[PDB]
Amino acid sequence: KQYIISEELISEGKWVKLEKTTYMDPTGKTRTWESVKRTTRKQTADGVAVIPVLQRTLHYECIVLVKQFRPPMGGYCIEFPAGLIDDGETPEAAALRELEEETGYKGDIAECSPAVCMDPGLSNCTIHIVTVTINGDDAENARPKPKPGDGEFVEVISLPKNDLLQRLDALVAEEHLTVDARVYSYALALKHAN
Amino acid sequence: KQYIISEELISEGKWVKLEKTTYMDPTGKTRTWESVKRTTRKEQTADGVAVIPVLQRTLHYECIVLVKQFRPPMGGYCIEFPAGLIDDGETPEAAALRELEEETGYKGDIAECSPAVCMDPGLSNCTIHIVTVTINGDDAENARPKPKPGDGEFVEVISLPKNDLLQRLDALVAEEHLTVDARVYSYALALKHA
Ligand SMILES: CN1CCN(C(=O)c2ccc(F)c(F)c2)CC1
Ligand SMILES: [Cl-]
Ligand SMILES: [Mg+2]
Ligand SMILES: [Mg+2]
Ligand SMILES: [Mg+2]
Ligand SMILES: [Mg+2]
Repeated sequence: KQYIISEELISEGKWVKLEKTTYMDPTGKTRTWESVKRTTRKQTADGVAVIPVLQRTLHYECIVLVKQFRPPMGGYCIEFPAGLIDDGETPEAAALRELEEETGYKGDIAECSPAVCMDPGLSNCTIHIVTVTINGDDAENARPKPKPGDGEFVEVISLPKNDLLQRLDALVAEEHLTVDARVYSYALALKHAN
Repeated sequence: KQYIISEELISEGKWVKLEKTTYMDPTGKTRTWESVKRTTRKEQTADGVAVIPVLQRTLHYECIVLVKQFRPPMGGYCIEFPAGLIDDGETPEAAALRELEEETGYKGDIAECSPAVCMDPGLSNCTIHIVTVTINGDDAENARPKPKPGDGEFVEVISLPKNDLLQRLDALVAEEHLTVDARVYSYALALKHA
């Protein structure tokens, strides 16, 4: 029933554009929507976000997260390792690379989602969510070497998967940080699972 | 270390703006960022709510109630948690219960409400509260739930068993062009990993 008729550039930057989208509502009535897109896609998706499951024997399984200053938020956020996928990179390869860059950990692909939307009322940004395990007992992960590209400043925060939501709520309480919605949703479902 | 120096408007629409953000990096170097923000945020603790709605029904498996809508930014149909912006002076809990009723017909009961979490913090300042709500599907109020879609809202309801949520999402994705939301996919993934 519904579809795009046309778009109108409102404003284009180096990284992001605002369009005014004209679409046909299912009654036959034409309507407008202000939409954001990145200027960077070719690709399966804009980005990958990595769920990294750090597995060490005789230890709790942890989920590895990153803390970074996010200029649009004006503050520090707690997030899954993530970045944009390069021209000709697969989502998997991007995932392993971003994970190593942001955390120093070297991991193995467990599974890879289809492209999923980030905020579909506002943008067209999509990602692949990529579940990766990290054999934390392997010598290559003993003193993990985080290799940031230019301007990245990433703190690594590993939390136990069995108490993830309580641990995240504590950090928010004591630290004035914003947790990412996908991180919080995953933590919620860990508690909700039956 | 890091903080905002200035926020210069690039373009302001009726509902979304684009800003040039100048900030201080942790090396003491000034950098900039293109940031998206909504124009609708007042004193609300967040832009919006998303509802994790747990439909409970004696001798049924618990379902997660989802919605499918056309999303003009995406140019297609998306499957999401029920969600909407918080009205000025409305509480997040109130906004969740109202939005859930408008989009699905169901009258829920509040279970928990997250702090403000960031939607896509490399891109925008947008935040939500994620509100978990139980729906007593044995209550006669919830028997034949009628959506009250607002002007230009056209929402289909999709209830899926919690115990098979990821496989059922994968099946819906397999059989038609539609994108699953990242927060939904994240929650379904954690249901599997638990
Ligand atoms: C009230 N009508 C006007 C048209 N419409 C929008 O243009 C819109 C509102 C907020 C957004 F963030 C956005 F991206 C788009 C909403 C429905
Ligand atoms: Cl796993
Ligand atoms: Mg990143
Ligand atoms: Mg990176
Ligand atoms: Mg909505
Ligand atoms: Mg609504």
